[PDB]
Amino acid sequence: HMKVLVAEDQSMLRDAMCQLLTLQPDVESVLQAKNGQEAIQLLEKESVDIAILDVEMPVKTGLEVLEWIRSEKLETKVVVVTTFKRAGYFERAVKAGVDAYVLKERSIADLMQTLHTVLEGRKEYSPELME
Amino acid sequence: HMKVLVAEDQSMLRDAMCQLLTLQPDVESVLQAKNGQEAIQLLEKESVDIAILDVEMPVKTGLEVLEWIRSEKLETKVVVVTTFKRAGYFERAVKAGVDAYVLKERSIADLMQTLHTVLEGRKEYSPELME
Ligand code: BEF
Ligand code: BEF
Ligand SMILES: [Mg+2]
Ligand SMILES: [Mg+2]
Repeated sequence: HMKVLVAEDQSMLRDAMCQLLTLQPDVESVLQAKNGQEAIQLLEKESVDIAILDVEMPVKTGLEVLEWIRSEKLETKVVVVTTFKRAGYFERAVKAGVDAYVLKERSIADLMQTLHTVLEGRKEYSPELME
Repeated sequence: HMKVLVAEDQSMLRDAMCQLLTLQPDVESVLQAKNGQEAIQLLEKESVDIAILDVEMPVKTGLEVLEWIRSEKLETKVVVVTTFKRAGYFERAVKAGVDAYVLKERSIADLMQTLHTVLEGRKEYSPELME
């Protein structure tokens, strides 16, 4: 039933993530975006329950996408996934009411749990970044 | 089922919280402490699945009890419940790996849901304090 959008600029990771998401029993479909611009374009057109957003992407970052979602009052759940432990990225995401913030140090099983958590109206913040 | 400890120095609130908790079908027992020192004495004697801790109490604050629990590595989830939005309190709790941090502006139903969240191995922080 889950309609998922994955915005990630590294083709190999995006592809791998999306393939594994598609094999999940509760996942209906997975939209792909290579940057923040394609991400917003898809959110302007398609039904999306949850967006998994990389931070550092060309054209528009995942944080910009999150802010757009908030400014437009979309109810999309947003999970930021990033390699970066930069405090400013986290602070900016929290100010923008992100639902979850996950480092790419986490596993795919970890990510899956996170998705379930936010679908249930809960939040999850990288322990490393709460710090 | 769940063995709960409530440390809260306001008698009426502590009494009321504990009665409602005891009425929960999945609650086995509720221990009461009126200050931080009593809470530690009880934790040195009985097993507790979740400790619900007020911050400002006599002798030792709930933040000190939380740090004590963590230093003893007890298998005890800790939910801090407080009137106060002080950033220092919240920062101290997070550094000690608090499981949930809940303002007394929340409802008993909110608190109940929080108890299940931490037992499910997840965390919950007051939106106000995340800022
Ligand atoms: F490039 Be992402 F932020 F990992
Ligand atoms: F006194 Be408690 F911290 F509400
Ligand atoms: Mg990137
Ligand atoms: Mg008090």
